[PDB]
Amino acid sequence: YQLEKEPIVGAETFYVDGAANRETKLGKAGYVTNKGRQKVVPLTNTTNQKTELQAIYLALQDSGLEVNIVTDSQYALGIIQAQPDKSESELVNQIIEQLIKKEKVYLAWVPGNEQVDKLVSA
Amino acid sequence: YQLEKEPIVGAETFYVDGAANRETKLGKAGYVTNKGRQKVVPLTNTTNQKTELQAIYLALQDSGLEVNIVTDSQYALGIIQAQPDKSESELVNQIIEQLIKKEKVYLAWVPGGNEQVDKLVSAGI
Repeated sequence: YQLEKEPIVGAETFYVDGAANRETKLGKAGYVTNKGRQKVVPLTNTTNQKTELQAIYLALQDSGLEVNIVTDSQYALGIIQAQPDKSESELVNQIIEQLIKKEKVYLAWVPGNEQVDKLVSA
Repeated sequence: YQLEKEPIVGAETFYVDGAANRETKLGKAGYVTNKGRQKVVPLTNTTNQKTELQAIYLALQDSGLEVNIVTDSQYALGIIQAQPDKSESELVNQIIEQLIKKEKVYLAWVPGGNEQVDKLVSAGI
């Protein structure tokens, strides 16, 4: 897989996000696209970091051969930009699988996303 | 397929809904379930009825061998209660395939969570 170097114009954009409870250990992973498409999946005994991976997997599954995805997660960006072969992470190997089956994917990090944010922090 | 007659204990209840712009033929379909799972899909060239039948389908697809669905569509209630074999609509045929796959499914009609879901399908129509 290759990552695009600039946005795909016309492709649907997913503002993926994810949150978890330190104490309850529960979370939400979801998204929101510029087409008004949406999704929230409550998670059990997870971590922020995994919710954010969860986020990015959701959007990879729901999307279309050419996609643009927007996280605020540095942790997920690094993994993906490294382009692993395989990982000991199951969730990761999954994403990895999803990226290989796409024609064009563009991912971007960012500090809209507040939309998905209110959403995930239930 | 056979419809249960009471809400199934232990199964997640899906509050399904759909809505379309009568002029633009723009619509949304989706659900909100008691476990906080949600979904909204943007639809093209559709009616209030196709939107509603789509909401059900989505629910059927995202749930598991046992499901409680609660709709406000009498339209969808009656096709589904009829226990059709086959129908002239693709959509419907897909719904059926799902119903058949399910272990247990209770479908109810209402005219709470159903409001959360309204607002969501309703935003942009």
